[PDB]
Amino acid sequence: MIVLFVDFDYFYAQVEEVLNPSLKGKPVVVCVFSGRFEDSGAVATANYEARKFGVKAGIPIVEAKKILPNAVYLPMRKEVYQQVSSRIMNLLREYSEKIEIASIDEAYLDISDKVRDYREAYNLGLEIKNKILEKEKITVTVGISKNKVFAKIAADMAKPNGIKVIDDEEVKRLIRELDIADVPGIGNITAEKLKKLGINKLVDTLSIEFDKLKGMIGEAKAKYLISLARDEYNEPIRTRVRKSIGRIVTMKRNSRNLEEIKPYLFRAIEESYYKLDKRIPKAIHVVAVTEDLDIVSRGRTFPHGISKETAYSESVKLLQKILEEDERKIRRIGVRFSKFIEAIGLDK
DNA sequence: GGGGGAAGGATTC
DNA sequence: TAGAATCCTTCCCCC
Ligand SMILES: Nc1ncnc2c1ncn2[C@H]1CC[C@@H](COP(=O)(O)OP(=O)(O)OP(=O)(O)O)O1
Ligand SMILES: [Ca+2]
Ligand SMILES: [Ca+2]
Repeated sequence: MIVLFVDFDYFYAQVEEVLNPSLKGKPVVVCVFSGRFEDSGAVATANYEARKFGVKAGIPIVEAKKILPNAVYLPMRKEVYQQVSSRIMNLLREYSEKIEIASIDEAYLDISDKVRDYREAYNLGLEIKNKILEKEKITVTVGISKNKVFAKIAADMAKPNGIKVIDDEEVKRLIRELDIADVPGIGNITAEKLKKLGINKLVDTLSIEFDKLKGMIGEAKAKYLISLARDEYNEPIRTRVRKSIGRIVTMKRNSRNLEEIKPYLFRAIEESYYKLDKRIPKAIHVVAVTEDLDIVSRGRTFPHGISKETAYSESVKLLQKILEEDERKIRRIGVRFSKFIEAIGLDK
């Protein structure tokens, strides 16, 4: 198998640059303004000019401005980025029918039927980069290898505006030398659980007792890492199906008052129904974010689709259930719909 | 901030 | 070698 992974560079900020070329060269910071107070909210993403100085996805807007007070701060326009994204994804389908859209700015292509070696792979990766730049004026990074995991790793090492092949030999090298923290699916919590077991590299997973590894990180991640370390990871390129659609809104103040919470919960419903488009959910979950930023969830599955009116009445009953079973104050409130009428995937 | 999947407990066959 | 499928909420990751 030969996988070609495409990752659009600093995507949201780059789209803003395309729509407003005067922004080119300047630090651009795309933000999610929460509405609590002035510049409350977080950075969604920043271009490389901003990131260079430490302004990155996840930091408070307040903190970003301390670092770069003169950067351009823009509100996230997801609808806009989604349309640009859709156009680029359509362009990629012209290079392979075996395509996996992993997110708004990431897609895997199985080009095993298209190319014979990694030299032609690299060439095809150049063609794709060139095509996206000419049609949309978007630069991307291409990662190429024998599977999805290493194709992603290649892109991670080569971004931005890059292209990298990790051949069979380099795959073996990385198994020995790559910090296991840099493997997709291993976040800070898993990395620390692993380090306490003495696993720092993929190769280390093969010598540790399996039940020790499993007990610590779960059977799934254990098997996953071992399959990688054995150079036997194979996961096919498959069409991802949206399984849930929702919205969580931040309230003006923390609250356990049903009447004060209701309007926010109802706005989340309205937005969520808009997003659903033609999808009809059979399941609804109310999701509360507590004052200490914990997450509490209660849901219901119906043997039928949920009308907006049923969503309204059920959501209150579910929020009442949360209020009863958790004494903490609620900071954010929202709703998530799933179990869509009519096929495989499409719900949870 | 949205959203997917696995962990782990409970249920039921 | 081994309860195991399934449903539910929490946990963890990532984009
Ligand atoms: N707190 C948050 N709020 C909203 N969206 C967030 C977020 N944290 C992350 N995201 C989302 C929004 C953007 C994305 C950030 O992840 P990458 O850095 O992988 O994507 P890109 O921006 O293209 O940078 P490049 O790929 O060139 O490194 O995740
Ligand atoms: Ca990207
Ligand atoms: Ca990591």
